[PDB]
Amino acid sequence: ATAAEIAALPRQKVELVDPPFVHAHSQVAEGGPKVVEFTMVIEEKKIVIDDAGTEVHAMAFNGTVPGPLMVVHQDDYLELTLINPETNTLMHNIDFHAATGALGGGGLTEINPGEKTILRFKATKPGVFVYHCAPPGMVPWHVVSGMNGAIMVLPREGLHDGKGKALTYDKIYYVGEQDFYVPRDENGKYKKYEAPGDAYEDTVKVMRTLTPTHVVFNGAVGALTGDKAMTAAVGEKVLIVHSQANRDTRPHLIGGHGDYVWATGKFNTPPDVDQETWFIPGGAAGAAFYTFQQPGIYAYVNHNLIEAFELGAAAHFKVTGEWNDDLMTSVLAPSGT
Amino acid sequence: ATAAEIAALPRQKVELVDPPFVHAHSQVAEGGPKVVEFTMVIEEKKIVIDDAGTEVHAMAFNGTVPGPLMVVHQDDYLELTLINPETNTLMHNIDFHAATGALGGGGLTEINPGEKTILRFKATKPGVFVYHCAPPGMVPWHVVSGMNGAIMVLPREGLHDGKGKALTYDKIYYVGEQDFYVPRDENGKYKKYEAPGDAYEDTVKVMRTLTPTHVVFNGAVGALTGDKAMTAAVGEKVLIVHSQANRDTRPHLIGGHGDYVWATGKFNTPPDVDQETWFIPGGAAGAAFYTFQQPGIYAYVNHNLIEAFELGAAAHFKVTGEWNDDLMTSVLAPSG
Amino acid sequence: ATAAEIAALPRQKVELVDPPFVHAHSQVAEGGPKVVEFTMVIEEKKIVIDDAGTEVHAMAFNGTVPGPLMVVHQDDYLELTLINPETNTLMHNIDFHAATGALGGGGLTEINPGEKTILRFKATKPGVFVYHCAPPGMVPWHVVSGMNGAIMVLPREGLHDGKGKALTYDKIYYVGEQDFYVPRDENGKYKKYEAPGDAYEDTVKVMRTLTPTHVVFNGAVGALTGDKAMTAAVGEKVLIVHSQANRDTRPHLIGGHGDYVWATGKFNTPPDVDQETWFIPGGAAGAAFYTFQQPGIYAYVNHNLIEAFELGAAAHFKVTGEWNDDLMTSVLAPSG
Ligand SMILES: [Cu+2]
Ligand SMILES: [Cu+2]
Ligand SMILES: [Cu+2]
Ligand SMILES: [Cu+]
Ligand SMILES: [Cu+]
Ligand SMILES: [Cu+]
Repeated sequence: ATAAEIAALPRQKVELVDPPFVHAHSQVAEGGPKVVEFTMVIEEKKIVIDDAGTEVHAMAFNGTVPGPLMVVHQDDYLELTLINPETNTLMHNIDFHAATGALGGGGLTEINPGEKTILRFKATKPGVFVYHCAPPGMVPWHVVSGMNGAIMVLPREGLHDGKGKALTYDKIYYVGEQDFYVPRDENGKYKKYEAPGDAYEDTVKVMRTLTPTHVVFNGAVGALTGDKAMTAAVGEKVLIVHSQANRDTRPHLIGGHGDYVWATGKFNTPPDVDQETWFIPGGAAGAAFYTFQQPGIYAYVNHNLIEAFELGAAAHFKVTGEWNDDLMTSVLAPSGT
Repeated sequence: ATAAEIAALPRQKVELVDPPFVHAHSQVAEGGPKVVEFTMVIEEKKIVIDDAGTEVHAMAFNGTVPGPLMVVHQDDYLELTLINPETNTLMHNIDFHAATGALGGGGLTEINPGEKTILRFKATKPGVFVYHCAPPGMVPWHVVSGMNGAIMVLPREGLHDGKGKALTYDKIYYVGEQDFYVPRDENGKYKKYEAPGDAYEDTVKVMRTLTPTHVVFNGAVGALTGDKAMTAAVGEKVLIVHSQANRDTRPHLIGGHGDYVWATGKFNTPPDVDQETWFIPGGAAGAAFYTFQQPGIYAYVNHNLIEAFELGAAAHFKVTGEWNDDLMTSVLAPSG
Repeated sequence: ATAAEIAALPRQKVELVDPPFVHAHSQVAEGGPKVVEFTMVIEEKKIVIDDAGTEVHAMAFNGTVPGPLMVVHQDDYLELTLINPETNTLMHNIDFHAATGALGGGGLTEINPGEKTILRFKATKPGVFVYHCAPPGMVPWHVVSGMNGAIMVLPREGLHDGKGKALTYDKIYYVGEQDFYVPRDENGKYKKYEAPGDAYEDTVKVMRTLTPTHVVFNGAVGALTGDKAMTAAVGEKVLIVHSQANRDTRPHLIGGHGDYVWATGKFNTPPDVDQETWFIPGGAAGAAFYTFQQPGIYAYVNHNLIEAFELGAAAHFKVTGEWNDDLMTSVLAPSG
């Protein structure tokens, strides 16, 4: 398309919402291609990542870890206004794995504090894709400080399975998984720092171990639990988009399955089916579709169970509905031998 | 099925067999859905896992690491009687990744020492699936103490390739791969403990490094090598089911291939073919089908070769038959 | 085929070239099966792997890390003459993941310094496959000393997508990714040694931590950058073969994609499409096909960004051509 043709396209301004929720969208595209407009302000902020009060100097798109999910359709243009407020200290940019050229957009979006930029790219391929900051020479430090998220490029005809049949979810959640590398003192307690810069050298040492101290969903140990637990009902069809910008993960819905899993995150690659645990390589997003069949509490985890249960990578679902004894029943409840 | 239909289904008791062997089953299901009944007793016991006398306080379904492979067909029910003898000291349960609801069954099967429980679930999806103990708040500790196994839910018409042509194996082995995290004193010598709980804090410290001290098949370094190598013959079709309940693995048959590999372990997902090394993510089982073409010793490994050859993740196959010079020949033997 | 039949087949001698380049070949097979002949001399040499002068005692097929890519077609015979010069200190051999029998050839190719051998195997399965040295009892040591490479067995009709469409590349590059485990002194300075055997014990200690000190393409940090950046033009179709003989990797073309990715490396397993980041388990090779659409610098990385940008797993492409503003444009350049 020519500059003139793109200029003639409808514009739609979208208000982003904080993960794990996703902004209003239509699964099947409404009309022809549009220029979908998003704005995000970058916040360098202290966040607490566990119940002990452990701190990270986060670098957060839209003030959240992960950054919010942007949703467009194939062949729409994504037009992002990215703002680096003067209160920040570092240059930042954005790389969209969905985009083609200039390192994903990073080469064209390097903004110092007090600056902004607008990047437009054509979303040519359907799927879920990571985005993240990547300042040359400082790439993993920004990413493992939380400066990453994902986008979803839906097919114009909405989701389908591997074999032509339409798949329509009732609700969607975005689980961003984050590996953090928090320095420890001599007694093994996590260190605190006044400025982000003070943490750099110590953090790089931990990064080099390739062993995170924390692996978390939505920015903190237990972030998606309690009154923040995800919710569903028996019969409800849920799409769970999961991203990991730096490190492998192996999602698993404990008590459920991934009925259809685009493990590679790409909708033109047919989904795996009936999955127990799927695999998303670092630097990628994946998506799983499931119809809940049983009520009760589920844990959604990275199924390295040390990562899940020691390091923080566990969320909960609360599911309403009627128990199905055909699917599972306690024939004899725990009782003396 | 309605209540009366479920109640009317045949019930069949099956006797289990320790890994890497697999209990009696038919690949093609005989008659309709059945309630297939298994019993396992949980054993807590010290096991030695290497040639230096290194001990783990194992928590073992049916007394083995891994727990035994249970085999059913799609739309059968699996009905497990799980027993926790009063001689044990810990509460245990069971989560079947094949099952739906109550965390996989764990919510319904919490048994203290001196208790038993009976869980039934409908095996709705075909594949190999992990099962493991998962007491709330102590999940990885039970799992990396060896309290995990797998099941196979065969399609009612047996296995097929991507074109629906039948794949029938002559034999099946189950390789359960276990990451262990054994504490060491400050001289690097592995520590011993009187009771499993005494090792808890020290073991969690090792677990948090995400670096196993041992990675083993069938519960110990060399358990499936030497006089305990698995066997086959040239022309024989073998299914190798492989599980890892906590940590990634990358199986490889050295000298062979995975002709068909259900890498995700799920039979409705078409198998990969002609595989050199497949990948099974932590918390899953996979299955590879191979027809042996050459006699001799094979090694079967996790192809992180440090894990295979330094940490213990190496098995052997001893294969009989006639060498095939078309496939491979020594044109010039090693010579000066 | 019979020995007589094989003896009657055309021979072709191939001259290998250093990675990331690949020797001249045809994508669509030239006539019936051939015996394709390769020769490689093994060189034990010091390599410098970072800008701090860090040394590894490499064990290098054809003098390079990785060893060179050998290209044959399905049902050709690959016939390798492998030479271990008297200037070396260790026994070496070769295992082809593409081959069947004798551990992939290692059982038939054990050569001491001053010896040579000739191995012929039938390339029965199409795809990219790792090869590596594997001396019994010293396997990971040789592999993580850089003694590994890959081969490509092309379908006789060349590459295709999952649905019968031909895929013809204009350029091919072979990226061999290497995990190294370099000992450090009390001050964290990397240690140097004056013989390969001298480094063994210290190196094994590091290997057992499962944490590489370096993760590199083509034997060193920055190797495939600057004078060695890979090149292309807008419109050009490029195949990138990637191997890792010991450890997982997750390749990613920064600024591009994997349009078709044989993630398992096996051409009879349909390629994944539109890939952002793909996954190759340790002990395997994979291949990605991409048509460049934008000019400029791309980074090709292992997308654990710590491994890419702290440990060394980053390469570049320099691509010529016209910028496409439809695909991407700066609507407002960085500004107040
Ligand atoms: Cu990236
Ligand atoms: Cu589990
Ligand atoms: Cu190998
Ligand atoms: Cu940033
Ligand atoms: Cu247990
Ligand atoms: Cu060697």
